[PDB]
Amino acid sequence: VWVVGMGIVMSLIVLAIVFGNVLVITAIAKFERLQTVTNYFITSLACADLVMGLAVVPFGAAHILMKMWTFGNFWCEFWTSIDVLCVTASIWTLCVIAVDRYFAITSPFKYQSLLTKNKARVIILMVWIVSGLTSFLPIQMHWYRATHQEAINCYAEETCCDFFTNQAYAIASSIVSFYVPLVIMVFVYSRVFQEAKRQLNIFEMLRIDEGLRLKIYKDTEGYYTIGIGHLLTKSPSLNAAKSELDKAIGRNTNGVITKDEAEKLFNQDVDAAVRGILRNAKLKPVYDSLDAVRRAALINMVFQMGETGVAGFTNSLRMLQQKRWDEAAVNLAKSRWYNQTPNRAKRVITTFRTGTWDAYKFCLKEHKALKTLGIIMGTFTLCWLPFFIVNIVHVIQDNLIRKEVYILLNWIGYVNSGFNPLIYCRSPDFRIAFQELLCL
Ligand SMILES: CC(C)CCC[C@@H](C)[C@H]1CC[C@H]2[C@@H]3CC=C4C[C@@H](O)CC[C@]4(C)[C@H]3CC[C@]12C
Ligand SMILES: C=CCc1ccccc1OC[C@@H](O)CNC(C)C
Repeated sequence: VWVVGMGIVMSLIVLAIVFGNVLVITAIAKFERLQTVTNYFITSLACADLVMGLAVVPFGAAHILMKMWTFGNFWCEFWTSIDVLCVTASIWTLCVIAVDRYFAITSPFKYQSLLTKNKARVIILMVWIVSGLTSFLPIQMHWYRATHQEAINCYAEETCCDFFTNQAYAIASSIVSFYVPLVIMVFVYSRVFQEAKRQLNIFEMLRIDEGLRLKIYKDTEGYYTIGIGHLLTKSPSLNAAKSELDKAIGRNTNGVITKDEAEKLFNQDVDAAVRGILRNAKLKPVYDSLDAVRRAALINMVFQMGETGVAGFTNSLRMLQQKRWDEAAVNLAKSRWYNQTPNRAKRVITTFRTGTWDAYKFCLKEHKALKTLGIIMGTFTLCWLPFFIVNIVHVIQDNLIRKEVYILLNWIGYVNSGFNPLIYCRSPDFRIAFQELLCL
């Protein structure tokens, strides 16, 4: 009766992997906005999962339920070679993603890959050619084969497909195929998360706090705004707001502006906020006493409220100058501004308290993209590392291997081929593609 329940659960795992990855591949294959360098590697990853879901996981399920191998010794060696290829290719692709994200964040381009689609295609094809060679040749040439009697009996028997390996292979294949790219991926992507946080500036901080709209909108007070929190007029007239817009840009806008035009106004307003601080006798000394991070928090306040407005916080500024952060924070919380925009205020106040970008952590869309890619990496590790740790331990220790524990932990890694599509539901671009392909 256990076999029935086990059979259903296993069928749904197969179905969840297949449609899940087919959906992801179809989304990148058809939607123009999703044909990026990062998404080409995501396709390489989704292919390995689809291959795992169609050629590995179904035959694995059959081996458990029938308690025997009914496909012969040739498909057994081939099946094992494909499985290892899928794991090796999946982790090497995740390592490439990490290295590519590093080179991007360390470049002036910041979020765009330095690789071209042609180069990325070659990188992907080289990963599969190398992973194919490292995974098929030691299995086909029988370099993996153990010398103990129980293994030889399993090799000769056409109804035995128990992955018996010699200690050397179980160490060599594990290091080259998994541990080496994992160590590099974890070490490199921790630096990408570091650079994203360290390279956070006032412009990024304000694009988070104010947002971006190329259409005229009303703020909390009700004043007409455009771009990144650029107030057009205090007048309650759309024509009055459109006139000030046409005058500022220097063309017939009709209430709509370009991304290039939005950045133009933004660089002007930020520049005006910094200029205003230096001409203000009450803000200029506070600006000098502050560090790089806390200067942005003061520029942020002058951007939102204005030179005169911020200069009104005589008590708060005094303690910012005296470097008494926690004390300044209470007086900043005890204000009209904190009540008006509490989410934005809390962030700026935390910046003044901590002196770090911790409040603006993964708030930018480009930063959320790094988090999404970081989740994909982290899950793969949590799913495969227990199998690989218990694998390398039962090589040195020799005992406590079991079949029950080995297959179970291998299936923890198998279930991962169905998780990646669910994690892509974080990206709005993928979400928009999925609902279109599913007609919702
Ligand atoms: C089991 C073995 C024999 C089959 C392996 C499947 C191979 C053919 C698949 C898996 C991953 C695939 C790649 C995934 C990513 C891309 C990006 C896309 O923009 C062009 C094609 C390209 C470069 C694919 C080519 C074919 C590919 C290398
Ligand atoms: C020899 C250790 C296992 C191994 C090493 C390197 C790369 C992949 C590896 O194995 C992944 C497993 O999914 C294999 N599963 C068997 C075929 C049931």
